[PDB]
Amino acid sequence: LAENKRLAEKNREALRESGTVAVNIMGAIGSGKTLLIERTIERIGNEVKIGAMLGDVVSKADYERVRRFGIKAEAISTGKECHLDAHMIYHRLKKFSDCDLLLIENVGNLICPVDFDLGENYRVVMVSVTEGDDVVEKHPEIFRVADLIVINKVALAEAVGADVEKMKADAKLINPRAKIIEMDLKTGKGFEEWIDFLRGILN
Amino acid sequence: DLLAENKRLAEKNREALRESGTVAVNIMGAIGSGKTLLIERTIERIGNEVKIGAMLGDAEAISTGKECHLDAHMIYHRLKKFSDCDLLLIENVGNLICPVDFDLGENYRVVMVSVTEGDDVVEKHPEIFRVADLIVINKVALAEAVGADVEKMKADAKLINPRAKIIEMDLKTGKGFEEWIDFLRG
Ligand SMILES: [Cl-]
Repeated sequence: LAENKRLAEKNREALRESGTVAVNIMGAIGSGKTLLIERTIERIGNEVKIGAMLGDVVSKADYERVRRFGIKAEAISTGKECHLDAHMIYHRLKKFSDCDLLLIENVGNLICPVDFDLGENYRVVMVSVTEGDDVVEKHPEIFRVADLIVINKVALAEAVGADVEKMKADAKLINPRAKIIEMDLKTGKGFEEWIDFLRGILN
Repeated sequence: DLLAENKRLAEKNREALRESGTVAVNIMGAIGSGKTLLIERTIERIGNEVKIGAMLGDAEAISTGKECHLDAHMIYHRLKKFSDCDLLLIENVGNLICPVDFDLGENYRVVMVSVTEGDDVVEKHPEIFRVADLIVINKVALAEAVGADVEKMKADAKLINPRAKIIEMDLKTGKGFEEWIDFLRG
């Protein structure tokens, strides 16, 4: 962790020098990190210069979709690690020095990323209701580090037997300071709130 | 899933171990929990009655490379060397988080925690303490001199992991070090 902390500080300073705001977006595979990133690019990509670093394996169609908006994007090679670390992006940040907002998609995992500072400005932790409504209480460590917690695909809550209000309450008990958004991209629920949070951090 | 390959090598590991009669122990705990010391004093005690192989994530050292945990693949390469061992003692990285997801193919899981890590270390790390078969609270004799509520640690562990066995241990006094043997023995 010592070498990570060192590179993490360098990533943070470099991000400060360029005025780029970086968001470490964590969550299990299927939590919907990629779609949220695309939808974001689609909504404010014209007003705001966005970079994307994708640390989950992304399909070809999704790579086309993100790159289609002329947005700078790239797969992060994570090799054998169950999480990103400051070293993985240390040499990549320069290519993104011209972005106002750098969206960093972490590995699909709710455990390993806890202890790794990437040098980011904000941490988001995404969870889908399809993961079970005890997923927050099962993973206190990761939910504690979040500045914003996204409970996702809520319009499927009933269908899957998941209790959204319990997920919200467990999140708040574990992390009293974090903003919490209940989100369903299909129905647009929570999206404006998400965008508003991004505008807040860029201004 | 992303652990698909780890699961594959874990089964393969779980086979080689069984067919060789070798029993493996995943030993987890913080960077100072005292895993190395327990292993030494384990070999010093019953290292004459049974053959003990040792792999250090922190007898041979395992290079974890860029990872924060051991994975089944690191074990798999070196398993042949220990096919003629009664007991295999695997010392995982000094880390209470990463090792949670990673089956190594082992028979038993132990998590060691020093009282010098705080009396809420247990409650802060439910995920790992939940996979333990045995939990070792170590250096207990320093609990008072450091202001750590040992009874709290236990309650937290029992809440999170009822079926797990718990031992209070201090090697400066060989406290609990004997029931640790009673455990291995079985
Ligand atoms: Cl790793």
